[PDB]
Amino acid sequence: MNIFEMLRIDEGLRLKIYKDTEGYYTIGIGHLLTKSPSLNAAKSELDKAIGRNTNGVITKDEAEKLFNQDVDAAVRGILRNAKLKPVYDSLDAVRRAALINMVFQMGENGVAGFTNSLRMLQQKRWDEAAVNLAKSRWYNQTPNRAKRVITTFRTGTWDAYK
Ligand SMILES: [Cl-]
Ligand SMILES: [Cl-]
Repeated sequence: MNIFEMLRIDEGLRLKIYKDTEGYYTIGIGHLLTKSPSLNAAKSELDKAIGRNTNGVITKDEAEKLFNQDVDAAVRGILRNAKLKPVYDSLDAVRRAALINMVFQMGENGVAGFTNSLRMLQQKRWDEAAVNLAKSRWYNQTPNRAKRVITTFRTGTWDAYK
């Protein structure tokens, strides 16, 4: 198991524009297109992202390409972030995957806001961190996925994904 397989399990793969859990236009492996309600604003972003007229449909390869960019950007955003970098540096390899997963789902700003949990993670207070991470809109809105990520932080193994 690695970050790619992990996020592939959490996000799924869809080759046609769809609506995410929040109701936003997305495609592929969790690639957010726009927060705008317009399907046309979505098709426009989609074509700009792929470099071809897609008519809202892409191939597996195209989807994986987007996914490769998104993970890369997630990591790089963590490394450039003053609040995130120190947490990431402190973690072991599995727990690092858990943080990258939160960032991919919610963006750097979103994660950087989990001040208290971040502090607990850095201090390696696993059980306490898991408890605080659960008191969030995140956990309430997508409980199955949140539980998987939280378990990864608590244990430091890939159990929840096996
Ligand atoms: Cl893009
Ligand atoms: Cl869920």
